[PDB]
Amino acid sequence: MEINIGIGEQDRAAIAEGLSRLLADTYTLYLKTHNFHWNVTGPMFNTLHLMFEGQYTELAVAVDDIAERIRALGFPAPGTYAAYARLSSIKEEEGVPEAEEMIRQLVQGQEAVVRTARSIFPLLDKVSDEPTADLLTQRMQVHEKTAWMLRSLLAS
Amino acid sequence: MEINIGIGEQDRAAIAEGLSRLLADTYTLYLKTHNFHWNVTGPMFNTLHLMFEGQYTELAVAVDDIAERIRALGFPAPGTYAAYARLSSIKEEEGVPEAEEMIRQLVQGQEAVVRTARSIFPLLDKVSDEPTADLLTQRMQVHEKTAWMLRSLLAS
Amino acid sequence: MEINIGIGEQDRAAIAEGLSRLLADTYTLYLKTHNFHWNVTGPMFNTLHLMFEGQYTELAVAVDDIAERIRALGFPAPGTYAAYARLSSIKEEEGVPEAEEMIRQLVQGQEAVVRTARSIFPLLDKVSDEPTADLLTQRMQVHEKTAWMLRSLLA
Amino acid sequence: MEINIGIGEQDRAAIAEGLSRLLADTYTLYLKTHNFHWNVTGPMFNTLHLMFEGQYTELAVAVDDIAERIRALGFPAPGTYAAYARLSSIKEEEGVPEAEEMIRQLVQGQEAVVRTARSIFPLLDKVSDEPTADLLTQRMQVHEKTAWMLRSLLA
Amino acid sequence: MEINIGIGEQDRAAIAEGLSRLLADTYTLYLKTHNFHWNVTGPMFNTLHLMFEGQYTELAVAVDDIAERIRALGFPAPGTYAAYARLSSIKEEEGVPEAEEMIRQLVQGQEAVVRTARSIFPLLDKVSDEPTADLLTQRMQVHEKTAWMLRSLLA
Amino acid sequence: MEINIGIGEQDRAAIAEGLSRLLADTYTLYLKTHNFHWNVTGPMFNTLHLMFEGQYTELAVAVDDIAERIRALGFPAPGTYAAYARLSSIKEEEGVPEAEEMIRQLVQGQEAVVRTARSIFPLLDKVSDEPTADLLTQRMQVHEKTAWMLRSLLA
Amino acid sequence: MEINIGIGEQDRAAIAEGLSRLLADTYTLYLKTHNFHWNVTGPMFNTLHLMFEGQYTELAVAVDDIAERIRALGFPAPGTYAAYARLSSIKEEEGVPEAEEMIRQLVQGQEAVVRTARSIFPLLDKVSDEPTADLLTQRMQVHEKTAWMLRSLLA
Amino acid sequence: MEINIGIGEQDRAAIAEGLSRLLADTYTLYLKTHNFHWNVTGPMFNTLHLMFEGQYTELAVAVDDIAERIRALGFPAPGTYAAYARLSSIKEEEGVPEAEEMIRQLVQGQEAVVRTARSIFPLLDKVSDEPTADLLTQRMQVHEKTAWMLRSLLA
Amino acid sequence: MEINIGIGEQDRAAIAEGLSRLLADTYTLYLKTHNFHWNVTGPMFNTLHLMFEGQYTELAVAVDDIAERIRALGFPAPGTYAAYARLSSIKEEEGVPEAEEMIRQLVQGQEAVVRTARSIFPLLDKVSDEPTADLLTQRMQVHEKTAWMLRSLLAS
Amino acid sequence: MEINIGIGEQDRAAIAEGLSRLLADTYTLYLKTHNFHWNVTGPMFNTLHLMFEGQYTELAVAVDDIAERIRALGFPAPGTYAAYARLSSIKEEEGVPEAEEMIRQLVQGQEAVVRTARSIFPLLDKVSDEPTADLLTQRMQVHEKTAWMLRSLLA
Amino acid sequence: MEINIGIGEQDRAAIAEGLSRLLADTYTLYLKTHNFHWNVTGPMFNTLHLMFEGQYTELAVAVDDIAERIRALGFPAPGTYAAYARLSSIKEEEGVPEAEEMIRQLVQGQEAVVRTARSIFPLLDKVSDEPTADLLTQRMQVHEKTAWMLRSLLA
Amino acid sequence: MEINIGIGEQDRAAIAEGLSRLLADTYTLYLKTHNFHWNVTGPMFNTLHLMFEGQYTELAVAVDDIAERIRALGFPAPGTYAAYARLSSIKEEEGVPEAEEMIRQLVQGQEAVVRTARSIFPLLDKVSDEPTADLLTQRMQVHEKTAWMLRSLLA
Ligand SMILES: [Mn+2]
Ligand SMILES: [Mn+2]
Ligand SMILES: [Mn+2]
Ligand SMILES: [Mn+2]
Ligand SMILES: [Mn+2]
Ligand SMILES: [Mn+2]
Ligand SMILES: [Mn+2]
Ligand SMILES: [Mn+2]
Ligand SMILES: [Mn+2]
Ligand SMILES: [Mn+2]
Ligand SMILES: [Mn+2]
Ligand SMILES: [Mn+2]
Repeated sequence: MEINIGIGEQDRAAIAEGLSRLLADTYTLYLKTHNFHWNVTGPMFNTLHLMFEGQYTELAVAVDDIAERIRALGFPAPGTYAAYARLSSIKEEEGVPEAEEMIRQLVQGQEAVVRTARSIFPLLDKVSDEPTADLLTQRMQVHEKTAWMLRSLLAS
Repeated sequence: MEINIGIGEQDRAAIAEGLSRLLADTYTLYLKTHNFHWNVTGPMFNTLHLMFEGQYTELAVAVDDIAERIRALGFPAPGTYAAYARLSSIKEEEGVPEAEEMIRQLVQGQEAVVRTARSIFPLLDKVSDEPTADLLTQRMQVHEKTAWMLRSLLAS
Repeated sequence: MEINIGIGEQDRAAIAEGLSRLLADTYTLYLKTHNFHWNVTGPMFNTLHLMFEGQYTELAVAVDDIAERIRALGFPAPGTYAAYARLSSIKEEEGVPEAEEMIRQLVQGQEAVVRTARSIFPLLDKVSDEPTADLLTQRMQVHEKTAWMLRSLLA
Repeated sequence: MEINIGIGEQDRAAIAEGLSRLLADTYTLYLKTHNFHWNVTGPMFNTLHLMFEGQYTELAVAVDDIAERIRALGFPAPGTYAAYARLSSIKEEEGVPEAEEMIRQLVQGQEAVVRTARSIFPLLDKVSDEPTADLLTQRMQVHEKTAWMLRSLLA
Repeated sequence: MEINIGIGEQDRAAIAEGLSRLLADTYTLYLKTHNFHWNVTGPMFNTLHLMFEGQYTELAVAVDDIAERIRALGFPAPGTYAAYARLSSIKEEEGVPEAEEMIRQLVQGQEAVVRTARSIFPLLDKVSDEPTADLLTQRMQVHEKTAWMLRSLLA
Repeated sequence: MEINIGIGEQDRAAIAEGLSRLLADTYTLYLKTHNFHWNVTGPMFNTLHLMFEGQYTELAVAVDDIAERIRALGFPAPGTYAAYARLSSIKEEEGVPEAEEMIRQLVQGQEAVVRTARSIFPLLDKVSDEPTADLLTQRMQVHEKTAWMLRSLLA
Repeated sequence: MEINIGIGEQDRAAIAEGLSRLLADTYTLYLKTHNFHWNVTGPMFNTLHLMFEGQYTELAVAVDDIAERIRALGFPAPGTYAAYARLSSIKEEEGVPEAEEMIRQLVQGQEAVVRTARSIFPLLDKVSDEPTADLLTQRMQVHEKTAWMLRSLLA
Repeated sequence: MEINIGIGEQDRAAIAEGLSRLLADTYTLYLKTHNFHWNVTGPMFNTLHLMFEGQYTELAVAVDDIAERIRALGFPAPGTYAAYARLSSIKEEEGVPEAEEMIRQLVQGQEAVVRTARSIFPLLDKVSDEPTADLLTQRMQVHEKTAWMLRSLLA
Repeated sequence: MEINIGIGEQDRAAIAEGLSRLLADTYTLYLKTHNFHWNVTGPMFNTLHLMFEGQYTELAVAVDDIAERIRALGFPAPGTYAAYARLSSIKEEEGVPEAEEMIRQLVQGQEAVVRTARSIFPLLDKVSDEPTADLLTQRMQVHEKTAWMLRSLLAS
Repeated sequence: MEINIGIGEQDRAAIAEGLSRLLADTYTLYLKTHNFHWNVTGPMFNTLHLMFEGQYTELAVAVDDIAERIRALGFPAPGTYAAYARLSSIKEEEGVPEAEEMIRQLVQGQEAVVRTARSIFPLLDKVSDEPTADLLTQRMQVHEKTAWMLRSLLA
Repeated sequence: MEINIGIGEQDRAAIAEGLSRLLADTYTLYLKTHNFHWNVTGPMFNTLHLMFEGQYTELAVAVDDIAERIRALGFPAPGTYAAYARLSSIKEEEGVPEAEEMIRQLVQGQEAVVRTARSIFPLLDKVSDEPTADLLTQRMQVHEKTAWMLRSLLA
Repeated sequence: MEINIGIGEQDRAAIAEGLSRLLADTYTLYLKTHNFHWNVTGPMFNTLHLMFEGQYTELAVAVDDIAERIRALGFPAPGTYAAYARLSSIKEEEGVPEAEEMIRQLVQGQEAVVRTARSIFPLLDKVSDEPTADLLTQRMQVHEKTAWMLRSLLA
């Protein structure tokens, strides 16, 4: 059945392309957070195990909301290692860094996602897509909050 | 007691007029969806009965939220058959269509509400009512997501 | 599939027609109650706002149970403004009455549903349909209780 | 301790006999519904696996409610394969029907129990046993609704 | 405001009177079960302390439902020691019986409520007060069930 | 088994006697509150019906707790219309006052229970019984709270 | 679709056959427990009525789990009076035994399931069906624990 | 660690300054609402006690949400009587006014927070901070809705 | 309508006055703890953010309980910045201290409330206002427990 | 950091010593209640297994609250076999008594702990330690109630 | 701190290696299931969207359990696209297959995890790592059960 | 009543001996963890007070499960300081060590329970006591997981 939601097909394709990078970034940050949840050690173990658990649990929900916005725009949601490797601007950590470096990478991850969200608004303006803009706004809120909580641990 | 929320009375009345049409369209969709929930048959009965139940439940809450924004703006919320028939842009189904045609009508219903929501933004531009804009954006989000779920059923 | 529940076709039809009137009254009362829930003002705002909330919430469940009794009997459940306007015995209010007039209208609404339910028992006796008689009994219980709470506000 | 609930011992024995057949039909339908839940296949697996689970779960409670009404009347509740095979009017399915034949057998199961329940209201009439009449009424409402949901799948 | 629930004023007055006696017997049984919950002793303490708890908990709700049916009919609900002793047909226990005698009195108490309930159905036949008839049926069902559970301890 | 809790038989018996007046006042206030819940009318119906419900709900748990302190002290908990009408200092109301008068009686009822609890303290300040002292404290806290909420309605 | 879970058709068939006996014993025990739950009398009514409720509630879940393991192995799950009566090793009880004999039979029921469970293990080692082995293990744990709680009543 | 969220430091300081006045007005209204909750009296006591309780509970969460947006922007959240008295645009009530005047001041208070929220938007246009805009929008929605509920009490 | 709860006006007023001071210390500690919850940083961010959250949540309920005892005694409960500044004995912190100083101040705050509570008892002994006595006793138990948990963090 | 709760070190060390015996009694009773829960047999198995479970569950919480009041006072909490063995006035039971004797020993235990509670109140008076006085008062309330329920089994 | 759990470093490392492949397969099945949840269309949208939701939700918990078992063995858990792609035996789908093909791949994906689980058991036998054995057993049980439900949709 | 679960009395007694040791190690760890929960200090207070709370809460449930496995085997469960101190292989700590030494001891407690569980397995091979093997497996899984979390804190 044809889609008549007030946005033409190529404009929807462009928004979906942006949301696909956002999904890729969000999912890469999900897996990294999950990874650090399992692997962190040192005297901060209990606090960071729990903190990273709260984060990966939140991100798992965010990946589902982003992917379904893509579907609501009429396009397939990417969901493979190859697609996420290709589309993600966040780099993965292949080793087991010290707790402090883990916190530092996650701060940078939050901020990388904010960057990707900001990059999509020029498009939404010209095309007019308030739901997508509200989605990006919610992700920016969560990641900026999460970044304050993470960097606060590094404060002198 | 005089209302001092930063919007003049005739501008509030224009917004309320717009939200009254959105409320009638949402209410008409609610009862149609409820109707189809009762009356659908065929091998998709269990899945459509449940699916339309989720939708009518969500719309029941949406009708209350839209009505209460009208009240927040200092105007009465319409709430009769005659007001909704007059204000709605969606047509009712008096008979019992096939399940496929139920699904198609509900897809068109989602899209009709999105169009009514959009028609209110030019007003909100000129006037400046962020809460109402957030409400329209939420309804657009729900209806565009529901449209994807409904139209997926028809894919061949 | 054939319907073999011990009630014949014309009989089920006549019961369904009675329940359609009850559904139409119940649904009209639901919307009137929803409407007064939004629009009531005055010093009783908070209690009436909340009380009309409990009522429309209960009525929304009752509409689903009446509708689905109609379906168990083998007939489509009506569900449009036109069908309810034709079938319904409750006069609609297009303005915003004072709080005490809203209460009276709702009392009269409760009693209209009861009057419609009572209107169906003569048929049910003849026909024998204990589930529908029990549905009508449950609705009469609710509407009579709700009528006492409403009219109590007017004393 | 003697039982003085306003119904004599042989009248209670007779109500217990009717309830014992109702219990055997309800229990046979419970096990068949449980069987079909486990064994149904095809594209309707997810929807029927779930639907038959709602039904068999509802029926486990019904068996306990019927059986304890028999106890309330002063009589033992039957509860063996042999007892239920003897009292049941519902035929058993020893194989694995296609999904549609499962839906159809279960519609007829619903209508069988309603038949058994209807057969009992004469007696309860004569001896004015209002609890047992309410129990039969609730079982009929359930099975008639279920039969509509089942048969809707075959339309 | 006028009461127009389809039952004239004199008929409601008489049903209200029946229910007032049902309420007094239910409340009296309520306070006796409560009394025995506190006061039972012996090797059955745990079983009966808990069993009598479930019973008074249930009856507390029963008294509220009965009283509000009276209110729905347009009449004040009695609720003093003096009204209940006058209206009650159950006699209270001023002492502290042995466990077995507590059980026997509670059994008898269940059957006394069932009796007061049956006393009422005649007033309902004339006017088809189905809500009240369902209320009585539910109380009869609860007390007949509880009688079985209590009397079972004496076998 | 002998009760060895560091309070002597006569002293316990004197506490039981005081707690028994507390129970009688609490139970009499419970039933008065219940009564007024059912019977209040007027524009404040919703607020008072709900307010009195919360009050009566809380006292029912309190009667159980007062009564079980008496049993902990080795004595029977009173539980009859006669025994409460004797011990209670709450004048019962046999008719249906105006809502404002219901509120006043209920205020006085809170104060009555506190007056009784206070009367029991001399006895406690000669015997060492911290649990009974804490129970009296909890009741006074609740009834003084309740009295403020009640009297506020009258300002 | 072919089944490739690492066990070949014949072995899956042999394991499903043992699980079918386990299902039958478990289901028969379920019904006998359900039966004794309804039918026990005497001083221990309250305690055995609840104890047998807990057990049959657990066994109803167990029948589902065993049946679905049979489906996971690729075979249909038996589910008729005739099929359980043939496969079961538990003797049914058509009467109403005394409370202690009900306990005694339910003890022996637990031990017959264990016996059946143990008979299946030789087969599983051969093919290393670990999920089936864990299933048997959990049922044995539950039945051994229930046995202890039941026989404790007879010490 | 450097803050790289796409907003410069002085731009963040200006947003934080605006949000610090939003926080001060929100906290001042929280406390005023809490105060009126404790202190209101008259026949509306029950409904305003509860309504003001809904409001202060919601505002308590709002104060935490606003303060943590400030922290997300990299600045300290104000949290003293002196800081809030300096930054607040809302005056406190030091006495105990009549219920109507309490309602009037809470209306004025809702509308004061809306004006403060509105005042911050020009900054967010120029700078680009969508999260803060969404926070402002949610506060505006809550206070405008609450203003309707409150002022409806005065119609 | 009169108040006859076995205590006279002049005595209730004296108790209300002492509970007014308790309310003011409890609120000032409430606000201080909330402040530290938002504002604490360092490697202990997570544990202290969470710990101060539990405390400010508890204290919010205590202020409601103290305030309504005053009301039960027949007097208006104070609730303004100025009323609490005047009546309170806790020193407010206008800055953002290091985490260890935040802990130390919150210990002192616990003890300050206890000190205020002890000072009221004499006045209850005369008239046997047992409810107020039990209220004080409960606050003392919470604050002394909270003080132990706080000071255990400083131990070396 | 220094402790300044209005109670000097010597007085706090004396209270700790008392609470340390109360804790060793409470714990010893906790393990003994726990032990009898596992090991009781006979026809009261179900009722006592469940009664002892409720009791030990309660005692496990009480041990934590006693230990942590000892930390609030500024002293370590004992927590080993040797410490509890040294401090406990509760005699341990190394075999498996019969149910009646288990009931007896647990009644003794409730009363032993009440006795230790009482022994500490003089200190608390001297120094005014109201929190610890309320802890003891709560233990005594629970143990005196529990003893009533246990000894009731022996009547 | 040294790891002394009865298994040496080299053996723990070999098991960790095996569990790393189990993690990779399980995470790959996780993401594919998640993908088919978003992307499936056609008449089965509603049932498959929900079924795949239940599956991916269960696998999210499973990956956490397998990861933490590797950590309990003393080794890092892998957690990157490259590491999972290297270790996984499941082939990713880069397109959007038809619903039936999605079902078919999810069946094979269930069977591939079982295949990997089986391959690990020898290394466990030679050292008596019973917790890892039980983890593998639980995964096989979930996956064989899920394969039955999936393949049933294709009959 | 004889015990017939497939294991001889000599064998069941030997298994109950192994589990008595396990029960003793588990209770000893339980109390030590509970002790450290109360007594730990320093900058890790909040994290370790919480972590040790979760651990003792879990071990308290574990002791009940191990005790009741012994009762399922037909032997009494030990439960006194002297029985546990005799059987326990875990050396207690009578002082208050530094937080890090508390962690290290709790690591060794975990591994000591694992050591005792492993000693028991042979005796279960000879006999096929599957429930007991699974209980040990579960305990091993919990302790080896808790060990990783605890030793992680020391990295
Ligand atoms: Mn989803
Ligand atoms: Mn609403
Ligand atoms: Mn429905
Ligand atoms: Mn039952
Ligand atoms: Mn009521
Ligand atoms: Mn009780
Ligand atoms: Mn199932
Ligand atoms: Mn916060
Ligand atoms: Mn409050
Ligand atoms: Mn603790
Ligand atoms: Mn985890
Ligand atoms: Mn246990």
